[PDB]
Amino acid sequence: YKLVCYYTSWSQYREGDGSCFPDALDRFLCTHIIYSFANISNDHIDTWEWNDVTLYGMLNTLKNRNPNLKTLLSVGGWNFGSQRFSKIASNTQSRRTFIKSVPPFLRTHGFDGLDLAWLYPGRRDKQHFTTLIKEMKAEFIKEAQPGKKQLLLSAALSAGKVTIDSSYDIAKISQHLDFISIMTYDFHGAWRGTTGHHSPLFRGQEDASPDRFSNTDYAVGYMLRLGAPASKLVMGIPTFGRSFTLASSETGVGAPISGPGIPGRFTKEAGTLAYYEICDFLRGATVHRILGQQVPYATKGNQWVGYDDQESVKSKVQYLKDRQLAGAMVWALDLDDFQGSFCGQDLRFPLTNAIKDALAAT
Ligand SMILES: CC(=O)N[C@@H]1[C@@H](O)[C@H](O[C@@H]2O[C@H](CO)[C@@H](O[C@@H]3O[C@H](CO)[C@@H](O[C@@H]4O[C@H](CO)[C@@H](O[C@@H]5O[C@H](CO)[C@@H](O[C@@H]6O[C@H](CO)[C@@H](O)[C@H](O)[C@H]6NC(C)=O)[C@H](O)[C@H]5NC(C)=O)[C@H](O)[C@H]4NC(C)=O)[C@H](O)[C@H]3NC(C)=O)[C@H](O)[C@H]2NC(C)=O)[C@@H](CO)O[C@H]1O
Ligand SMILES: *[C@@H]1O[C@H](CO)[C@@H](O[C@H]2O[C@H](CO)[C@@H](O)[C@H](O)[C@H]2NC(C)=O)[C@H](O)[C@H]1NC(C)=O
Repeated sequence: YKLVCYYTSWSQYREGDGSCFPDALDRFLCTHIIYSFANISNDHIDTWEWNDVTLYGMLNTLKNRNPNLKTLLSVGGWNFGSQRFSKIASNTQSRRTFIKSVPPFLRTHGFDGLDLAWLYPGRRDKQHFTTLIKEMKAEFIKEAQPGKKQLLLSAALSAGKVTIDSSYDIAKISQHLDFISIMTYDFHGAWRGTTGHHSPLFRGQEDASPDRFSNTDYAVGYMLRLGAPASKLVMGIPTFGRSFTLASSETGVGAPISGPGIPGRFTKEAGTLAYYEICDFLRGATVHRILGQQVPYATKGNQWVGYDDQESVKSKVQYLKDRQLAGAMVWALDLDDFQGSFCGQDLRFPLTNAIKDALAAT
């Protein structure tokens, strides 16, 4: 199986023990590590953080004791916005310049391939997205033309049906991508007014669900139905949780909320908590497994958070294995307990290791 793990350039900036640098990554944990994110300047792929070059190096060194470990540079990302990509992918000159700039940049910097994270092609961008993926792949095949190990091409795709219908021609792009990472988390926005798990495996209680597609099973099944080979499908498993501030004494699923949860000490972003912040939260908290969704949530005082733990990610791995998918994608390594100092044992990367062990298991 594949175990594609994301590392974010901005985690280095986290306070104290939150600070994560590539050399803190276990070179043996994943089969692929994706560095996020690279920028696009003047239609060329470029660096983003002042010291990316230093960090790309730390990351790639990890390949020294581990020859078959693969690294990729992801371009795009949520904040990057879809505007820049569109303007590039629709203009024929911009597309060629961008495409042409990539192989040399990855070779110059030691990367094994490119990950596209265009979030998200508009309804008007569907075709352009397919064209971008097609030509980019041509260029890679053309670059390895002699005897090079061909560069890899992947794309992180939305797990949202609406988005999937307006943005992607799944059958076409699957022909050119080495693998697709479906982003199966971030399903329950706070705008809803109630508690809900952002990454449930299944729909669960029929009348306690908004719709039938804001869950992993549906996203997976749907991509399969749309023509994505199972062998090329990597399933997203989050290592962070989505939090809410409760509005009453009710603490179950669908409980009224007043807004996103209180910001975590290290990630400092309302509505979000890294697994290691969750572990701290769990002390004095009460945990509940959601019967129909196979995932837990925790509540304490006026706070509620839906996340994944050792038990739930193993179930998710069990699920992908049964569907015969290519493996799992993890967002994100720096959100897991990379220190191994916040949760139970002194084990580093508890969630990702659980995923790894499960993918190899029995
Ligand atoms: C069913 C359906 O369709 N539902 C919709 C749903 O999809 C939508 O929600 C969105 O979903 C997508 C998945 O499809 C999410 O994106 C993917 O998933 C992860 C996890 O969410 C994304 O991770 C976030 O990525 C952004 C950057 O792209 C991160 O932003 C960072 O924020 C920090 C702090 O705020 C910044 O740090 C600063 O850095 C500077 C220098 O770098 C430093 O000097 C500062 O000191 C430092 N601190 C501060 C505070 O300034 C950092 O710069 C910035 N990064 C960048 C490059 O801008 C954010 O923190 C990540 N969050 C998590 C969690 O890790 C990721 O982008 C993407 N993964 C991949 C592979 O592409 C998307 O995030 C999510 N949106 C939300 C709510 O976050 C929703 C909402 O639209 O709609 C539904 O309909
Ligand atoms: C990513 O690339 C863009 C250009 O494509 C960079 O440009 C932005 O920032 C510049 C410096 O402050 C501004 O002068 C530009 O106007 C602005 N974008 C435009 C319209 O060109 C951007 O800095 C790069 N991102 C980072 C942080 O490296």
